[PDB]
This record gives sequence, structure tokens and C-alpha cells, in this order.
Amino acid sequence: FLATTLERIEKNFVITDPRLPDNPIIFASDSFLQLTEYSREEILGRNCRFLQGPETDRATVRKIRDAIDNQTEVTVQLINYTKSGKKFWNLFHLQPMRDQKGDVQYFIGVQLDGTEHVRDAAEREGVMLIKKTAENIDEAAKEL
Ligand SMILES: Cc1cc2nc3c(=O)[nH]c(=O)nc-3n(C[C@H](O)[C@H](O)[C@H](O)COP(=O)(O)O)c2cc1C
Repeated sequence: FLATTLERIEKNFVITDPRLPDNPIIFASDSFLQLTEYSREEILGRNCRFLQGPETDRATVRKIRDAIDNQTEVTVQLINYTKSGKKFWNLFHLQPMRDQKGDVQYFIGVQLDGTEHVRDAAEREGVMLIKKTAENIDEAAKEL
């Protein structure tokens, strides 16, 4: 699966299609693949929960579940794992992408990887970056 132009955008993100069973990944950026160590072929058609592992806070995962079910945005931080089992902190932002009648068509997920739970200035700057990134991908996804 050769990268589309969308997938060559130099940010970590995935797009899922909630019409397909278990809301699977249909697009994943090259940066996301570099971060997580998976090939595109390995993760297309899978739900993103494969990134979770033993030290992932399950209460935080439920916050994400609730946002998806209520079709709203959420921003959380949680521990995720690469294919080889390397841990990273993920400052994660979810938002729905809506069509011209306001119905949700896709979900966008943006990941900012780090080595620690961030707070205060680092958190603020991280959230600035991931929200701007989500906006750019929302525009890009409009014509998919
Ligand atoms: C667009 C999108 C991106 C997601 N990205 C991540 C991610 O980076 N890390 C993660 O742990 N979960 C991610 N998730 C959340 C899981 O896919 C799943 O929704 C979560 O585990 C809650 O559902 P579950 O209880 O059925 O597992 C993402 C979900 C969506 C829709």
C-alpha cells in the first residue's frame, strides 16, 4: 500500500471509517508508521486499540470510547506501544469529520509522541500543535 499524498503529510495521524466493522484504520501517515514500527499493510482494516498495552490507563481509554460514541472531540494523554513493545506517551486528539449535512463520515486521530506525561507549557504547546494538525487534515479529508 503505497502512500497517498494525504499520507505523506508530515504529521502522525490516522483516519478511520465508522461504517466498516470495528471503526478501522483506512489511512495512516508515513510518520505514524515510522513511530509505531508497523507497515501500512499490517494495520489497515484494524481498530487502533492495538497500540494499547499493560501500562495503558484503562480509564483514559474509556474517555476515548465515550467521545466516539457521542461523536465529539477529546484530547487525552496515555501510554501506547510500538510493534516491538517500546512504550511512548501519546498526547492524542480525536475529532469527527462531518459532511455537508453535518453527519460524521470519518474520524481523525492525531498523535504527538513523547517520553513523559506533559503539563503546563509543554501540554499547551502540544495541544496547539495537534489541534492545528487536525484542522489541516479535516480540510484534506473533505474531498476523500
Ligand atoms: C481515529 C481514531 C484514532 C485512534 N487513535 C488511538 C491511538 O492513537 N491510541 C490509542 O490507544 N487508541 C486510539 N484510538 C482508540 C481506539 O481505537 C478505541 O476507540 C479505544 O480503545 C476504545 O474502544 P474499545 O474499548 O472498544 O477498545 C483511536 C480511535 C480512533 C477512532
